[PDB]
Amino acid sequence: TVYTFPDEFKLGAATASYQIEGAWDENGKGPNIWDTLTHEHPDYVVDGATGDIADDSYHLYKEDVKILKELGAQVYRFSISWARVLPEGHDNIVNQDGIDYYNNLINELLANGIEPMVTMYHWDLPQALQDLGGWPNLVLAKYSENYARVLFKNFGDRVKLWLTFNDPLTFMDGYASEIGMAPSINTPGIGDYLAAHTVIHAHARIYHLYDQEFRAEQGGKVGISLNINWCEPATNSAEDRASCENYQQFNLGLYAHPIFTEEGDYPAVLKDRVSRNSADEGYTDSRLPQFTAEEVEYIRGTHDFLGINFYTALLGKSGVEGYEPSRYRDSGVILTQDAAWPISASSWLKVVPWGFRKELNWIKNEYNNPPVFITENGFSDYGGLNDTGRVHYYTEHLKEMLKAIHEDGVNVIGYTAWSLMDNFEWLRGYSEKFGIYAVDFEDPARPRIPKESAKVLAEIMNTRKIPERFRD
Ligand SMILES: O=S(=O)(O)CCN1CCN(CCO[C@@H]2O[C@H](CO)[C@@H](O)[C@H](O)[C@H]2O)CC1
Ligand SMILES: [Cl-]
Ligand SMILES: [Cl-]
Ligand code: NA
Repeated sequence: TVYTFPDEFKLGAATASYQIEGAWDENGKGPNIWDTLTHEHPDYVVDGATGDIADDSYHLYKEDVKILKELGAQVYRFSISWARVLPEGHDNIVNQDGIDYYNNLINELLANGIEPMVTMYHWDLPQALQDLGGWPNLVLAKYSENYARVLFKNFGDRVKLWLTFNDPLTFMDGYASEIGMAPSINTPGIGDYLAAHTVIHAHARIYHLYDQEFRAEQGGKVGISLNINWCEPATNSAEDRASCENYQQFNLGLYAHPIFTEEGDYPAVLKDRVSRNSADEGYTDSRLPQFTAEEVEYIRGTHDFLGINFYTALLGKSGVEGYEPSRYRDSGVILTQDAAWPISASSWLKVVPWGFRKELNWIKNEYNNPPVFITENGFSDYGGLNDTGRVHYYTEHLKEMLKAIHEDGVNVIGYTAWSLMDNFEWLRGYSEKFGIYAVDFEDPARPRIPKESAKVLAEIMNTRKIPERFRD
């Protein structure tokens, strides 16, 4: 039983637009912040790589559907490129080529028995909106609503699973470094919090929009995808446990407390620690933006499920480190990783499968067991089809998730592997491989070929169980 998926549980795979599509300026698509980063700052990216072509999924979407069908995916999670649909960011111009493209992909999926799950925003802001300041400028919340309306109107008759945002914990960091994630602006501890504030407002507007203009007719569900690492106390002390709670609140709670609790608002520890630190440094005003009571009420409850992106764990101990000002310094935890944990091809990613079960329990207890859809989980290597490390990563994480479901009563409702295929891995270029399908980036045809992990995941999806040879 503990090795069998619930009957209604949805299994599949996931991608993101800039990581896979290419066709960066084709047929009316406008420029986004990742076009800008990779064109103007190739020094920020391994190999000076760009997403100009990537997997060429703009042209090769039918091949993506073919491999999803081979895999036996029930669901495909992909994102929509804002600037492909609204090239100027604002809703004055709708690019028919972009509408057609996503319709073509959606229709192909459905014709092959695969359900579309659509992320509206996976990091590719139109440059015209970044030029207003991007996420730190609250005007983007209404622009986001208008973008979502175009998506619901054009696609919502066939799409019933939506994510407003993917991982704003990461994308807010594009406002906390001059050399990092797009748009690579150095306002740590100030602009990243403003970005988070706008994203939360935007998410809430999009959910209310769905309620008001689309839900009765379309009958779908709207969530948000949040990334969170497990944070294990470095020792069993109460002080180290406090530091790990700080970590959860400063990383997951920053977004989930306003939306998924009955109280709403930011977590108290977030408000209080930033208030105190801001005062001690001489600011008249806290660096953390505030919600009014009316805004708290508007934002809380804006969810039909919680999307979780899970990859790894950290150790946390009591203390403070990092630069002043910064979210890490404000968070009041000293973070490390254990040298004993198996490694990947990504410095930040260690294999800690039991951390997945711990995190799912933390979420269950904090948010009153919301329906959780695992929107990303996966592993990097540098290449190869006999990807034993990735196979082990998937079988262990799936076993831990099944224990969370069956032993711990966590309401996990679906799981999409990150990623369907090797793709443009942001600042790492093509150097880190996360796919279950390999892609030859030197071959203009970009063939997709199954790794061992794709074969094992197909076996899992077909049998609806963990095969005996991978059981404890
Ligand atoms: O710049 S660094 O400080 O050294 C490392 C930045 N983090 C940001 C958070 N990512 C995890 C969640 O982010 C996911 O990660 C996947 C694998 O990286 C991506 O392909 C997905 O698009 C993304 O949603 C991990 C890398
Ligand atoms: Cl101890
Ligand atoms: Cl066997
Ligand atoms: Na339209």
